Amino acid sequence: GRPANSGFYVSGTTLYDANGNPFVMRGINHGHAWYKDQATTAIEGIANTGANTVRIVLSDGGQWTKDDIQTVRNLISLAEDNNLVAVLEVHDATGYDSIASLNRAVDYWIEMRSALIGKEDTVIINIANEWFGSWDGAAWADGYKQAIPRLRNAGLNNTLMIDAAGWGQFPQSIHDYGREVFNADPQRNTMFSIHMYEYAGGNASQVRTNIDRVLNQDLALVIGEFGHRHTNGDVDESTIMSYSEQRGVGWLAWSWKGNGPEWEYLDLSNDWAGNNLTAWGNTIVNGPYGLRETSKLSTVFTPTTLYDFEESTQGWTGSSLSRGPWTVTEWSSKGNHSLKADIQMSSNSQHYLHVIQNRSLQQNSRIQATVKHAGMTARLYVKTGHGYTWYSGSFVPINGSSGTTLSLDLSNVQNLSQVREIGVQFQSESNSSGQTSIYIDNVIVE
Ligand SMILES: [Ca+2]
Ligand SMILES: [Cl-]
Ligand SMILES: [Cl-]
Ligand code: NA
Ligand code: NA
Repeated sequence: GRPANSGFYVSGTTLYDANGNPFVMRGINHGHAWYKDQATTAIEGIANTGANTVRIVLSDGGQWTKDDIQTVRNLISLAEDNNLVAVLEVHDATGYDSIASLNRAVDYWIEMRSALIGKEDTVIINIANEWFGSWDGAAWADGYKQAIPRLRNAGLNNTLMIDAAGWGQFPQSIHDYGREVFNADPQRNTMFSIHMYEYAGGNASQVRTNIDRVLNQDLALVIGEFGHRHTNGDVDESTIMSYSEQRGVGWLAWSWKGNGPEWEYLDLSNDWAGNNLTAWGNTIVNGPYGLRETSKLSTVFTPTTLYDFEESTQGWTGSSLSRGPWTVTEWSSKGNHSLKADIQMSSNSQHYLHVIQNRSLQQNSRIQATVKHAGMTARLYVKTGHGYTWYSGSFVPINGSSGTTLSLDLSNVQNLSQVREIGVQFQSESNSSGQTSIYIDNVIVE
């Protein structure tokens, strides 16, 4: 932020991969330009988190050491070899209003075109990180209206990504002029990015409205950068992650490692290898709506009852659901109600029903729940600690005629006093397809 003192294509609000399958970015930003020797270690580390995309910081020589074409080719290779989509971006014009800085970035992409042309199915070009620091939508648009044509004229066919003005925190620029910028692309293959920090994502209302204001212009969107907090305030990362999942919006967390003292709290990993994630890193990778739960690789590469649901859904949510969850009387194992959700099955597809809530299950030694579907397998799980550490039983077969009781032994679970989430992971079989419903009832601990 500013000082404290045949390939990808866009269709409406959806970004599609080369196979015609929607692609929802779930990834991490890596500050390559400042730490060039960490390329292999960092990208492999990021791949291990389950991320499906890595945004790579490049320098065109304006402020740091220019990344030459061999470096660009190597970075793309590392991403590809690890099944990661690469969003490349030039960082030297960050916060600048000058057309000169933007033109230098454009000249850079043109110079490196031989490493980008032919990589349309795996590489997306983010023209310039946070170009135009002022909050002026018209001036911002004028810059890109001249830049986009230049890029296309040079032969670049990659999907282009455009950062909003105001250091990325002025999404109104996209709502007001995004369509004009998009129409400046003869290939109509441009998407937009918001950097949600303390101004653009300060609270739940801002996160939702800012995302809606870009999408309602029928433009594809990604939260290119976001954190759990920033220079002048808190950032609602929880809503960014939950709402982005609801609306199919991509996101990329900032950043793997290497932030300066003023922003060191934004490092996702303590080590370059990624063997020791920070709390922020665990929120992104292992937390609710995180990488482990929602990231899908581009297809180009591939005794007390806690919940009875008798009066409400009791705070439960889920992911990879078509509709729901709802509390219904259609089926139940205890009382007259159960939690129900609809899902679309696909080969080995995974679906979730979970209650995100801090609580203590200390003293408890077991947790179980009864589930069923309208083949499938399922397992009960819990997450504990600041690291959202996962603990689950083994996947067991469930059926559609009656309920199957799932169980998890808590005797060996650490930090039970710090439970963060409780849920059931449903997994379709290899030859499973079609619509069905999943249910859960009588969640009890002893
Ligand atoms: Ca019940
Ligand atoms: Cl919309
Ligand atoms: Cl939606
Ligand atoms: Na930034
Ligand atoms: Na926060």
